[PDB]
Amino acid sequence: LVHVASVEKGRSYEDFQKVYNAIALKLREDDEYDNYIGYGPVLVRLAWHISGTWDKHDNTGGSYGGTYRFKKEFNDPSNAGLQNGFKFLEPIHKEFPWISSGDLFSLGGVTAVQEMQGPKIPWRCGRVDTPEDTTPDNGRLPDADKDAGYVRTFFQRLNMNDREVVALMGAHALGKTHLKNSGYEGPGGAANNVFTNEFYLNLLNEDWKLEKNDANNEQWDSKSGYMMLPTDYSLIQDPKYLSIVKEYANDQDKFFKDFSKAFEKLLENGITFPKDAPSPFIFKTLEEQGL
Ligand code: HEM
Repeated sequence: LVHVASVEKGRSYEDFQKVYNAIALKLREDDEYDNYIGYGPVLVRLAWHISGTWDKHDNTGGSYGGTYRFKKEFNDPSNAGLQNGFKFLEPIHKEFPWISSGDLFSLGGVTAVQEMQGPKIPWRCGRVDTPEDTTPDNGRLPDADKDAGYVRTFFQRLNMNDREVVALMGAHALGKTHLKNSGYEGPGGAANNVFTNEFYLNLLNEDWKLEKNDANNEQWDSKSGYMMLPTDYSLIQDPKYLSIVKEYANDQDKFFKDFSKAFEKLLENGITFPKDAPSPFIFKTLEEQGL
């Protein structure tokens, strides 16, 4: 199975910048969502979940086909809560019907990271919607109740190595767990709608207590009111992961650089870009445009 990127016919950088801008303007407007967190975090999670179904062995799943629009994937228990992100993007898709679903969902995540003062993430167009029978079965996204070995094995299916895994997980500074979605409750830190290296600082510096939550699942809770999933906490239990956590806690700029690469890689897994395709786009923030 090969998925060749095909640029939406007649579109160029400036067209996609307009879509970016619409997402960013709506992010600015809808600031009350989820007790004033806004939609940034859920859009990042959406972009990751539409990408994280990829299987490197047969090129099934991944962002290319936009298959989250189909009920089997939309209703995956692992995706509970992401419907909020999909509903946010609906008026954007109405305004720009020419964009593919996979391009829109992935672009929502790039837009969110940048508008939350995160790193620039280069982004490529050309994902093409595929039919309902190409939707991956449920069960391809990761469990939270597991250890470092599970995390490492899981992410190898996505061709992610240790540095990429640790960098990607820093997105857990954003937003929060919600008991009704996932059976976990609480934020990873204080700055949960501005992109920073707080996740790593908190892993290393907080006084964590293992507890059961109200859904009877184990999570690690701090005196400050923060939480870590067992899979988050595993990054300071495994010696290889711990070394990289310390690196990112000490150097936010290095984290930003590594996250940007890893996140682009995640969003592009499964896609073959013709050697003549446009170079990756780097979108201007609203602030950079005076908008
Ligand atoms: C071992 C891998 C991972 C596991 C087990 C995991 C698990 C979870 C869980 C259980 C939630 C809470 C969902 C809810 O209750 O609403 C969550 C939220 C979130 N995840 Fe992950 N995740 C993983 C990796 C990632 C990656 C790679 C990213 C993106 C780079 C990511 C981004 C996010 C974001 C931004 C939220 C906050 C969503 C919100 O506030 O609505 N996660 N994750």
